[PDB]
Amino acid sequence: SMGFKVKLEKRRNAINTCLCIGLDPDEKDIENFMKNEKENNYNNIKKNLKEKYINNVSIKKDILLKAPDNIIREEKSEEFFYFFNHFCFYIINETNKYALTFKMNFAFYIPYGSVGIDVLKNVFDYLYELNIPTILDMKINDIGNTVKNYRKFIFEYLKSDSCTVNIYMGTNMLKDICYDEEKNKYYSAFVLVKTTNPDSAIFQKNLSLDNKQAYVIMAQEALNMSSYLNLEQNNEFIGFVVGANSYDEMNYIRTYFPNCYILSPGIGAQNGDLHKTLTNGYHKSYEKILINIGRAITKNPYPQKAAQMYYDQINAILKQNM
Amino acid sequence: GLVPRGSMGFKVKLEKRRNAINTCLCIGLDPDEKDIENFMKNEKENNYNNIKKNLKEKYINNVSIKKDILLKAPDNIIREEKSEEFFYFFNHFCFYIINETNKYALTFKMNFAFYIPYGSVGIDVLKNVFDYLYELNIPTILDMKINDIGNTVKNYRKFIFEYLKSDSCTVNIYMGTNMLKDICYDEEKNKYYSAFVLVKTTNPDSAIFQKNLSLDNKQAYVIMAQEALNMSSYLNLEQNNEFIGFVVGANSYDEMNYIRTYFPNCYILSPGIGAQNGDLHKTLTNGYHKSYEKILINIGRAITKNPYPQKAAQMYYDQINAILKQNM
Ligand SMILES: Nc1cc(=O)[nH]c(=O)n1[C@@H]1O[C@H](COP(=O)(O)O)[C@@H](O)[C@H]1O
Ligand SMILES: Nc1cc(=O)[nH]c(=O)n1[C@@H]1O[C@H](COP(=O)(O)O)[C@@H](O)[C@H]1O
Repeated sequence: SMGFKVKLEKRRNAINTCLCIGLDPDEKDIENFMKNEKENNYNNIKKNLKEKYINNVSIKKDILLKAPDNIIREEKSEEFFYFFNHFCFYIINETNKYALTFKMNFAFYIPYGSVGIDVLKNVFDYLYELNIPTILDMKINDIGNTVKNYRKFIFEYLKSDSCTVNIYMGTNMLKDICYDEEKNKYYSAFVLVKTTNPDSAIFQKNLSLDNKQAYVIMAQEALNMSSYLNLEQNNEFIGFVVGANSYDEMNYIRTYFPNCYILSPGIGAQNGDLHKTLTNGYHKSYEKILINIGRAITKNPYPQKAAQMYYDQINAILKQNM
Repeated sequence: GLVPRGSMGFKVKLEKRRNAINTCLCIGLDPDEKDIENFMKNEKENNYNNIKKNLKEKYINNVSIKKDILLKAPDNIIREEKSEEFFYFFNHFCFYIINETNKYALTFKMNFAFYIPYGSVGIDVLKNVFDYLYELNIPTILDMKINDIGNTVKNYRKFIFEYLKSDSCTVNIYMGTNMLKDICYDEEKNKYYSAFVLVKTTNPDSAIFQKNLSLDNKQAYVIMAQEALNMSSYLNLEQNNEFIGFVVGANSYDEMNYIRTYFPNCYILSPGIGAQNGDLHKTLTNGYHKSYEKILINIGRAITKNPYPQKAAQMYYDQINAILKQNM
């Protein structure tokens, strides 16, 4: 067990990027994949079937290994499962060489009931086999007794490396998310600090304590809690979600918490500025500034090339900042 | 003037149930791994008397997922459906609690966290639990404290309100109030839904942001409550028989009083009685409304971890009702 701090550093050394690929497939993405595959003689599924680690996923592997034409006539109930899982495998196979991390937003995997949670588990199994660091974006929050269920789901069942957390209820929830006292285990989390929605100022900026805006108070309390838990000693961390349209806050956070880990969504579909974001959030250890791109890759019909462009542009910008 | 189950807004469903059973008890259904294991053990030791009682209830035939398994004889499951054993006993535990306690419940609140830690299997259970409650016509809340950007949260709306057919859910609006437009309203179908936003919570350090943060001498919890109601008005929820309400912990007596004083007709959901030792008399006094569906008192573990959940629920029902009577 490396610990997520170490997993990130080592993969950064191998692939020299901070691109975080977001995998948030929606119903139209899955439908479109099925339709295109049905028309292009299942070219991408056939490619997926040749990859080594498809043989290691834990749920309904023998369904996933069946030929598509046979799924449709013999395992029709499993059609949606099969195409949803294969869409995810396809995106991962096409793009993983460019990704420091993958982030999966739980919301996209739940709305069909159990079936998408089987897909989600298989996606985490597949990434684990590929040794790619993972983030589950679920924005979890509850009282201690309740949130230990999320710890189990995220860190034991999915074996995620990290997750996102909303600490507005308080910053003691992290004791039951990032630490398992009975097992002496430690896990990493990114807490929400400044988000990308257009009205994010209403609580994050307009509330304050002793003339520091709420987002700074929350960031500091999160770090206070990380220190309490001794995460960084155990190769784990609490970091910050700072939107990639929030340049002032990104600048402020990187200046006043010089060595914090930042996860930054909002470039591509939400129109954030890549150059400004990466420059204001820059750190020499650039795994500390994860640039998440979801729909601009997954809704691109040429996702390998989409991911490659972001990888190449991030690397150009990192070079300028170095 | 009569309408079938499912064909009225939550506001009206709550009022109608409150006039039927005359309480504000909300029963929390948060089964943990120990609960499921202990139910399985006890049923195995007693020839499955509670499971056999669940199996005679009419509406068990109306749930969506794996009925072929749920309706099997329990010894059949153990000896020839080994891989379905956990699903079966988990689902039957939930059915058992609902069967034993529903006559006392104004609502049931299911916390999503308890249904996810085993992967997909608990989501099948959760879907059957919501289908069963829908058939019984008992008001539901999915406690999930959802929050995300608009495009992402529509997925939670679909899960909660289409897939589970929940009446309501809990929401954390720290990201912003805009997300309520994509939770409490579906612009494609023109459907409206109800939610309780987090206002003041029961965790011991809840003051760290909810009270410490402020805008011009109003504390965060007050500003969040007001913005949630501003959004409810904008969306016209109450005109469509839905609402945005507030989660205010049972142990937060001063904040409960403030909220009921400054928002006299708001809907409050109050967890923290029983396992978390909140003061029921103070909570109900401070949150009282003559339409007491506007002050839901959630009790989970103190009922579901009792070996006699029907009697534990009756006792809380009677205790609540005695306090309500003092207030009336
Ligand atoms: N967690 C987030 C906090 C945030 O402020 N903005 C945001 O978009 N997210 C999530 O990041 C991803 C943005 O993806 P995309 O806009 O690149 O598709 C989605 O999973 C969002 O729900
Ligand atoms: N949503 C909540 C907000 C809160 O402040 N406290 C709280 O306990 N809850 C939930 O209510 C229930 C409390 O149940 P119990 O303490 O009665 O078992 C659990 O589902 C908690 O996660």
